[PDB]
Amino acid sequence: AVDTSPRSTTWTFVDGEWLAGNPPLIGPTSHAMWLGSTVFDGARWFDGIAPDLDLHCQRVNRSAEALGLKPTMSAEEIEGLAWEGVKKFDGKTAIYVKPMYWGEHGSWSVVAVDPESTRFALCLFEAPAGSSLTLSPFRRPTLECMPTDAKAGCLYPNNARILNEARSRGFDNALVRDMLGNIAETGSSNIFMVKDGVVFTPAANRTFLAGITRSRVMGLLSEAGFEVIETSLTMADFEGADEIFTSGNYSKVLPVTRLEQRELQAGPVTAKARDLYMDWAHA
Amino acid sequence: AVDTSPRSTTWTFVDGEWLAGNPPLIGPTSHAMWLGSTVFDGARWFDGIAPDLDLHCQRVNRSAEALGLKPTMSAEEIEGLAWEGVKKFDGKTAIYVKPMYWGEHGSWSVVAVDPESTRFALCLFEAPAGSSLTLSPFRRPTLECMPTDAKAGCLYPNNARILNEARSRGFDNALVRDMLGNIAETGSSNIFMVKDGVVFTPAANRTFLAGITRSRVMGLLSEAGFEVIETSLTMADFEGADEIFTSGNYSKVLPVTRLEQRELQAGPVTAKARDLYMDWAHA
Repeated sequence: AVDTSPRSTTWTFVDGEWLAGNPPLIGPTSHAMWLGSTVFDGARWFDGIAPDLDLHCQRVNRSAEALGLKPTMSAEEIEGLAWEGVKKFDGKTAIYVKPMYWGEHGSWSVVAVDPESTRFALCLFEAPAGSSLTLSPFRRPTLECMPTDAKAGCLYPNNARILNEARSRGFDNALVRDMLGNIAETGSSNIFMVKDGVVFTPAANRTFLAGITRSRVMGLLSEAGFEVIETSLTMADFEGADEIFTSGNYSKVLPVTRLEQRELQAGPVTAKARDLYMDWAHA
Repeated sequence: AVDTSPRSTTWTFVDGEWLAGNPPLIGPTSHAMWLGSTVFDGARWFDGIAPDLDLHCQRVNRSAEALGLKPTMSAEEIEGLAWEGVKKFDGKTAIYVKPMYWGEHGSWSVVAVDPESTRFALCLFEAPAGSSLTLSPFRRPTLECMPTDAKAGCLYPNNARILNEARSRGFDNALVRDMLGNIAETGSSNIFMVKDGVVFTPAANRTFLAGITRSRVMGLLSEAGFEVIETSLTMADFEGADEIFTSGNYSKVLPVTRLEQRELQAGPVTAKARDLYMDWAHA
C-alpha cells in the first residue's frame, strides 16, 4: 500500500556505490531503527555553486561525535563525493545534499549505540514569497534533557508538532521559545528581526542550532556596515519589529510578512541580506 | 566493515511475510531515517507465557497516534502475530517481542510525517543479580519540549547519555530527575522504594512513561495488602530508603543493591514483588 520510492530524482552514495531511488539500508535489528541513533546535515547546489558546503560537511561530523557515533568520512571526502554525485543530474534543478550517519548496534547496554557500528550515506535529491508566523505553545528542549548539540533526527518530532499546530491555526510556521521564555528560533530555521536599522537575532544558548546560514548572513551584514546584535528577544520585541526574516532551509533568507494578525512589508534590510548572500555565494 | 546481522536468532513480520536476520526496510529517502518518525514497544515471552502482551500491543498503537503516525494493525492482530512468530523458535530461550511503526514520507512540510505513509513490523528475537545506581546530571524532558507521550526512539539518545555517564563513574544505571528536581525514573526503567514497610514510586507527570510492569506491580502489591504511594520523591528520600527496586526491562522486577556509596541488601518487599509477579503471570 505505501509507495516508498522518492518524490524526486535521487542518488545516494553508500558502501562504495551510487544508488538510485530509495534503497533500503536499515533493518529491524539496526539500532538506528528503534533507538534514535541518526544524524544528518543539509546543503544546496544550484547553478554550479554550493554555498558553505564545506561547513555543512564538518558539521555532520561534529553532530556524529555529539550523538556518540564515530564519523567515518573526513569532511573533504564528503565534499568530494558531493561534487561527483552532482554530475549524475542534468543540472536544471537545485540539488539538496544530505549526508547521514547512523548506528547499527548497541553496546554494553542496547540503548547506547556502539560507535564502531557507525555507517555513512550521502543522499542527493532534486528540490520539490513571504510567510506567516505565530507563537508556538511548544518549547525548545535544553542541553540537559536532549542532545541539542547534534543536528539529529531525534529532535525533529518536536518541530513536527510545532509546524502542525501552527498550520492548524492558519500559519506557515511559528516562533519557538526556550524554557526561559525567550524566542529561540522558528519550527524550521533561525530568526532575525530589524528595528530602527539595527539587526537582532537570538543569542546562541545550546537550545537550538546556531546555523551556518545564520552565521554567514550575520558576517555579511556586519561587513556591509550594519549593526548586528545577538541578544535575548521576547515576543514583545517581535511584535514591535520593522522587518522579520529567516535563515536556513537549505541556505535561504526569506521574508516574514505576517506575525499573528499584523501584516508587514518584506523589507529593505531583508532584500539587502538576500543580495549580499547571493553576491558572496557567486564570488 | 560493519556487520549488520543480528546478535541472536531473529524473525520479523513485515509486508505479509516472516523474515530471518536483519532485512533492510528503511532507506535514505524514508522519513524515519533522518527525521525521527519511529515508535516501538517491548514484551517478553518465556516458558509459554507473555505477561501483559495485550497491553504492550495497545500501547504501541497509542504511541503511534501520539507521534503523528496512523496505526495500521489492531492490537489483537499484533498479539496474534506474536503467538504465531514465537513458534518459529525452539523455545529454550526467552523471546523479546518488539512491534514497530514508522513513517516513510513527510507532508505539506517534510518535517511533519504523513500519517498515511506509516508502515509496521513485528520483530521477535532471542534474549542475550543486584545493580548500582547514581544520580544523573541529565534530566527528563517535558511534554512541552518533546513528545514524552510516545515510546519513541527519539527519546532514547538522552537515555544513552545517562547510562554512559553513569558507567563512566562505575555504576550500572542512574536516577533521573525531571525539570522540577524530583526523581522520575532511571535511565532504563521505573523506580520504586520502600521505607518502613510502605512502597513509594514517583507520580506519573508526563515526563516519563508510567510503565505497564509498574502498573501491574503496584496493583499486585496493593492486592497483597501493601500501602503503595505515588508521590514526589527526591534524592534525599532515596538516600534514606530501606529497599530500592526497578520495574521494566521487558517485564522484570530487579533489586538495587548500591545507591552512590551506600550498600543495601536486596530486600523482602522486593522479593515479594517478584513472587507476586511470577504467580500472577503463571496463573
